[PDB]
Amino acid sequence: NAMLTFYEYPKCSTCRRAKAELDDLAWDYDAIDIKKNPPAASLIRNWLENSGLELKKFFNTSGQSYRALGLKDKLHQLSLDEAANLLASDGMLIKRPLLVKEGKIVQIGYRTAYEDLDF
Ligand code: NA
Repeated sequence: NAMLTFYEYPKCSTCRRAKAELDDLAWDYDAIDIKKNPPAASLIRNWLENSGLELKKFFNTSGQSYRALGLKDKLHQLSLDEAANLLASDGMLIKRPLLVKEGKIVQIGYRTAYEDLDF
């Protein structure tokens, strides 16, 4: 089982770019469909608590689920247990792609090349 877990979705242009880079680097990874098999709530909670990243960075703010639910108004009210439950309940709510190493979040989205992580 690969040290790297790559969460993606078919209709996701950034995911396709990121996966192409993983292939070019020949890094071992396990690709998981974030809608069919989202990360567990306990795992998401650990990221929310320990990554140092702000809560909103974990949400797919350009997606329908986020808009339809008005999370814009609600996010500042959520506890991290509440947010982890929410995210775990609908993979379409979660920012993608995600790159995870041995259970630890190492990159959300694809603003910078994975090679910079220097694994
Ligand atoms: Na990523």
